[PDB]
Amino acid sequence: KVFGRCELAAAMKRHGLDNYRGYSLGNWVCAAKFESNFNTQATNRNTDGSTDYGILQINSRWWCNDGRTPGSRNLCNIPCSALLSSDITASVNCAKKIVSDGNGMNAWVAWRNRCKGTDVQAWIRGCRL
Ligand SMILES: [Cl-]
Ligand SMILES: [Mn+2]
Ligand SMILES: [Mn+2]
Repeated sequence: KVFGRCELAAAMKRHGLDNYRGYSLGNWVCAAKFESNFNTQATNRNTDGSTDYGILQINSRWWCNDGRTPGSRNLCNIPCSALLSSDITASVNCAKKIVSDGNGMNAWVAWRNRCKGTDVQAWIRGCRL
């Protein structure tokens, strides 16, 4: 599923991401925009042989099992394919673990490089929330 901006904002709010670990909703929308272009089916292979999955591009070395990443830790205890669903619940639940891991949202390279320090409230402007 390719989400609209306000549609995703609303879904992320329903799932408890607004101000989760101090990160306002706009941060999460911005991260999703630049990680996946709001597409739940996005996948991208990394140089280390791992793959990133879904709307928040969650990595198979640490967080999910894709059956082809040796030494995967699977810390979210899910198949990576579950992160490609039109229902964002699994992605959100796993993202909550990731952002709690010590480095906050810096775990998402696109967030650090494209969202951090910007007017992230713009990403939810105009939305009925
Ligand atoms: Cl933080
Ligand atoms: Mn990425
Ligand atoms: Mn990545």
